[PDB]
Amino acid sequence: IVGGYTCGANTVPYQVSLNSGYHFCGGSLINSQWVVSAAHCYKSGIQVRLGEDNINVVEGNEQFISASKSIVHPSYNSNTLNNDIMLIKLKSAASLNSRVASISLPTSCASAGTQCLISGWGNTKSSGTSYPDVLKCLKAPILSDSSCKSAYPGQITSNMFCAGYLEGGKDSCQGDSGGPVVCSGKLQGIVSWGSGCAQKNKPGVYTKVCNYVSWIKQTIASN
Ligand SMILES: NC(=[NH2+])N1CCCCC1
Ligand SMILES: [Ca+2]
Repeated sequence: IVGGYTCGANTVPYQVSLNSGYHFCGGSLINSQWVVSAAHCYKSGIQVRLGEDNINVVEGNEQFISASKSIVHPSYNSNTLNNDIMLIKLKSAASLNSRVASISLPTSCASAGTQCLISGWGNTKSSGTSYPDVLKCLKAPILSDSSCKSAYPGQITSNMFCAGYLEGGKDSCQGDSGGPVVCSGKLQGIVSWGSGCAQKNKPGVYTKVCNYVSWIKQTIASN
C-alpha cells in the first residue's frame, strides 16, 4: 500500500496473508472454511495466515491453516487478468473471534464515489521498494468506469473496476494482490493489477466481486 497508514493490529480481521514460505499475496476470509483471493496469486502449497498484524513476528492471535483445495475461476485469463478471482478452502475451519472474522459478500454492486478500505502488506514506495511488517490501510473511492477505461484503453472489462486517486500518491502495490477492497461492509474488490503504483492517471484495478457472488456461493456449497 502506497500513501496509506498503519491499520492497527487486527483492525481488518478478514484480511489474510497467503504464505508459501513467505508472504506473497493477500486474501479475504468469507466464512470459517473459505478465503477469496486473486487467481493470479494461484500456486500449490498455500498456508493461510489469519489474525496477522506483523507478518514477521508471532504476536499471539494468529491461526496458520493449510489450504486443502484451490479453485481458480473457470474463465480466468492470465494474459488480460479478466476474472482474476480464486477460492481457497481451509483444511480445518478457522476459529472465528474478534480478530479473525469473515467479511460479507455484496448483495449488489457499489456505486462510483463510494469510499472503500483497501489493505495489505505490499510495497509502500511508488519508486523503489520497502515492505512493511505490519498491515497497511488506504481509504479510496471507486472511480467512474469512464475514468478507469480512459486510463487503461482496451484493458478494462465489466469484471474490473478502478479505485484510488487520479492525482497519484495513494494506491495498492506489489504484495497487496489478492487482498480486500471493502465498501459499506461488503467485499466489493480484490487487488488485481495496475501500472506501476500510485502513478498519476493510473489508478488501481480491482476484480469486481459483485459479479461473482453466485459463482462463489455455488462453488463453496459444492466443495
Ligand atoms: N494497484 C496497483 N497499482 N497494482 C495492483 C497490485 C500489483 C501492482 C499494481
Ligand atoms: Ca504475526
